[PDB]
Amino acid sequence: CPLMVKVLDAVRGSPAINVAVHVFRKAADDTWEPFASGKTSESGELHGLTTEEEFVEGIYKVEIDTKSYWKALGISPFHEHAEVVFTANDSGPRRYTIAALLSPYSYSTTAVVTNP
Amino acid sequence: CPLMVKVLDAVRGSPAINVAVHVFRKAADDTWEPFASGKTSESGELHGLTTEEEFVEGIYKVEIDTKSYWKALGISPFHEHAEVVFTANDSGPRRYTIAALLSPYSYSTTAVVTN
Amino acid sequence: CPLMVKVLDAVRGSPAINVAVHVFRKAADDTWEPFASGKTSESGELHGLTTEEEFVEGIYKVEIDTKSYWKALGISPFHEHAEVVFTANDSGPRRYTIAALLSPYSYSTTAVVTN
Amino acid sequence: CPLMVKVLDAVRGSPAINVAVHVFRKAADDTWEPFASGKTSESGELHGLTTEEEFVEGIYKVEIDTKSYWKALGISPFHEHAEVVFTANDSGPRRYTIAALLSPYSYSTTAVVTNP
Ligand SMILES: O=S(=O)(O)Oc1cc(O)cc(/C=C/c2ccc(O)cc2)c1
Ligand SMILES: O=S(=O)(O)Oc1cc(O)cc(/C=C/c2ccc(O)cc2)c1
Repeated sequence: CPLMVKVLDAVRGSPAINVAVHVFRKAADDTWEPFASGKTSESGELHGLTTEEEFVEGIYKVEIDTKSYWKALGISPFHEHAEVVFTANDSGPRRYTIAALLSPYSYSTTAVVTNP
Repeated sequence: CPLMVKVLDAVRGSPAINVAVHVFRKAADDTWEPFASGKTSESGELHGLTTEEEFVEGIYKVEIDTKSYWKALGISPFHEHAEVVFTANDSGPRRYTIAALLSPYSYSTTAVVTN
Repeated sequence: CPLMVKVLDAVRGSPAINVAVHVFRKAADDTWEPFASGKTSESGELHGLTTEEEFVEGIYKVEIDTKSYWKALGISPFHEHAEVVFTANDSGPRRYTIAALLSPYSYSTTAVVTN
Repeated sequence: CPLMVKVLDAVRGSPAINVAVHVFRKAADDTWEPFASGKTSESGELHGLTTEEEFVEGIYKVEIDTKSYWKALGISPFHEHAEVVFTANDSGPRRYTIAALLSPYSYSTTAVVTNP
């Protein structure tokens, strides 16, 4: 599992469960091609998005659907989504964890990158 | 001034100076149309992007060119850029400040929406 | 004004208004001596805490009374208060801004140190 | 394990390893009594600080020695340490994860609180 997403809720002090995540990859013609998607589990984690073989070098966008999360909880938030855009695997395969901490009018995202 | 951008540097403990910022508005065909842009000042701020007349309700994207900022400082960063995507609403308060606090592998953004 | 405190609310997307802030200086016996205090203004800021003459090198603690803030808004918070502990140094720039961004179960603090 | 500490480094995009952590508990006479201490592992985690029996109700302070972390890496940071102060177990036993994301002039801390 070379791409994992972890989401926390800063209002409840809990994992952010059932958060939809869509990953895109920049194609040769410079558009955002859909790459993988999923939703966070009861632990606020999303595993199984892709494989080492399919997660080739490229520029990736991880869109975390924060508005859809907050609205399903009946709250009106500020952002449409949190976007995390990065070049991956350009020095060989790595494992990436994208973490996000959510509030209704704010979020903070960090990457943990490890070398198998 | 209905839209301001403030950028801080969490490594140096300073404003983030001369950071390029591009603002886009979502068009009817879901493409991102250029709207306004500039570079942050010595105080890490970018004022004068738009006017109340032009800043109508809709979805906007503020792209902060963090990669160039870190590279100019000789530091290797993670993100291509920081992105802040939000709906402008006339119901709420009138002035939007988008603030971003930058680290090489992490950022933190909030909205301060006031009258 | 060598020391300013700025407090933001990440739930409401606003300055955090009327938040009590207490600043202490570490004494020779390692106790915390009261130094200055106030409440944030309508812009979430607290100015006028000290003077350049009084703000000598040393270790300071800025305590932000976040628990009372959240309770006044009818929200149940995690932390008793937010604490920012740092050394003032004459070598670096002259003006310290301690900023804090508050959520019920989380905060984010940075220092903006300028001339 | 009812009290766990997780620390990340926002400069390196990695766990913050070998970070010293000291936990204190407010005593009846209102001073900070030493309660437990340890240091983060290669995964940036600190387990085994206390037990369910010993982690009674009280006000706790988790001091994360960020200055000692940054200086051991040869960098001069702003804060002395990050302090996380909270009432614990006042509605019965809970499990607490205190997470912190570190930069030289900034940090962000969050709590994840779960009910066994
Ligand atoms: O830089 S200043 O001295 O102007 O002080 C300010 C003024 C201001 O509007 C905002 C801020 C800080 C915002 C901020 C944003 C995200 C975080 O995770 C933490 C803090 C600091
Ligand atoms: O507390 S947990 O059990 O969720 O453990 C984890 C695991 C993990 O990959 C990340 C985190 C915290 C990340 C985090 C991210 C951004 C912030 O501004 C503050 C904290 C916490």
